[PDB]
Amino acid sequence: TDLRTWEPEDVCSFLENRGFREKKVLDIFRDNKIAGSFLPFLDEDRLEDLGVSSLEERKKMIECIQQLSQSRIDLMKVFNDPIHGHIEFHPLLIRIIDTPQFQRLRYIKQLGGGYYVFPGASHNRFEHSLGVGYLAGCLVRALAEKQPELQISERDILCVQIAGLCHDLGHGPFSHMFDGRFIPRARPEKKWKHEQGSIEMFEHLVNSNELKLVMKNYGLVPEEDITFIKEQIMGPLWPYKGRPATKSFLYEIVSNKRNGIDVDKWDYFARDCHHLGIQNNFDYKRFIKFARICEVEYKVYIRKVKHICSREKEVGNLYDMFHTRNCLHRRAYQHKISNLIDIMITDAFLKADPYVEITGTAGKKFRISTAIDDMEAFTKLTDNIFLEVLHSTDPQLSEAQSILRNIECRNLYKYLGETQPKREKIRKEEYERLPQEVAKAKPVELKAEDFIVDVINVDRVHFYEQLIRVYCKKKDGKSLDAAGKHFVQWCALRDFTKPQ
Ligand SMILES: Nc1nc2c(ncn2[C@H]2C[C@H](O)[C@@H](COP(=O)(O)OP(=O)(O)OP(=O)(O)O)O2)c(=O)[nH]1
Ligand SMILES: [Mg+2]
Repeated sequence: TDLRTWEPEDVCSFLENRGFREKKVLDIFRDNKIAGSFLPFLDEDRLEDLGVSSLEERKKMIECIQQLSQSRIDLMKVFNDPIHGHIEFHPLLIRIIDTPQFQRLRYIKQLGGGYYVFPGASHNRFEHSLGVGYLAGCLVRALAEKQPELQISERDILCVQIAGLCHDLGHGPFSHMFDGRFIPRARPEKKWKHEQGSIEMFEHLVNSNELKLVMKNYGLVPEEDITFIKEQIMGPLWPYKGRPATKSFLYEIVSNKRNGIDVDKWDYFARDCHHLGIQNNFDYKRFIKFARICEVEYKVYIRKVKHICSREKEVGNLYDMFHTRNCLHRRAYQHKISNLIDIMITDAFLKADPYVEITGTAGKKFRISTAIDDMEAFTKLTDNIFLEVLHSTDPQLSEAQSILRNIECRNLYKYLGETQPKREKIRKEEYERLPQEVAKAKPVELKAEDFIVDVINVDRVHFYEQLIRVYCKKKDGKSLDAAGKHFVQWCALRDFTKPQ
């Protein structure tokens, strides 16, 4: 048979009939519910920690496990990715992957409104998350072997991979629109980051599916390692609790907001380049091979830390990466129409928010805007909500539908143009005023609602602006002229660049 089929007692019988007949050791296996599937992932040290103090018995135990048909490599699962080719995942990762909480990422478009501008961009967070997991695994492995002095363990590697998988667990419908346009607009009081949702949903994931025990049986320590995983996704003497300062570099792998060089970016750069039809000058495989940990000292008392570093002559590689970063940002991410569509979807959601019910834990009803407060509600919240509204028979959503029908018939707000501030910038508070200002600025009645102003912010490593787009909702010719010249005058008044 397979070990996969084996209950814990089956493993106990196997162990007995293979010579280990001492009830204490069998009790170990019954107690931790070590079903067969775990066996090929057991260590001498794991057997030590579980509590067999027979320095030779552990060896013979593992020998028995080695003799078996099915090995470690025989219980990996191989995904076929067009970005990364084939991809092996350790079974725990699969257990995490195969949950409602995670599978939900199949139904959230990576580029959100993007798909409605770039028909190639049909890809969702699911496959990108897989990719990030895999890449995380690659870099941590490479550093582990090249420098075994680092004491990087299997455990660490799995935690890094899991952090990888789950960095985007907490995105809402249409990805960045939800956490960047809708929630801030619907819950201005609340500060919310998709990462917050990510760690909350991971906590939910492991608990709804009782993977806490499973993690233990694969050699993780849930209490420590879950905090490690969470910390990697979220962020912050030594602030982190998940790992000692001696293992600091691990935190630079999955999310590195400092210098913007991490495996999340690598995957979605490559992937988005793949689907948009853009050629990506950056070979990450070259990066990982020439990646080494080495110590850095900055004097503030001098501080000494272990950062991830790359050979100095692989600086051209980074020039290639940052071009691609800019290339994507310029052409695709801050695309004037994509963002228009995100704005319209948000606008619809806002008008649908009051009436759409989404049940969470104990069946408490939540609104689209508040589902983020209950993971068991948020688990149900996906892009599909777009179509649910659009197709609803509830007549309270007529307002919301009509906006979505306009998206369908390509009847979008008309784009008056872009502008730049010559100096200074616009206070995050000052935003709500802007549609008023444009409306009120005279060169026809034009309400402040008839305008949207879209403010956009354009935005180290170690070796060994503001854009304003104005859209007008009213789509008739005369109002369009009036609005255009309103915008021009508003630009002139604030001493802004001559519109596009
Ligand atoms: N488990 C899983 N596999 C997926 C998913 N998406 C694509 N795949 C691919 C990867 C697998 O290599 C392929 C087959 O996996 P399955 O567990 O469904 O069946 P398989 O034929 O590998 O039998 P096995 O479980 O290895 O005995 O499906 C997913 O969300 N979950
Ligand atoms: Mg990502």
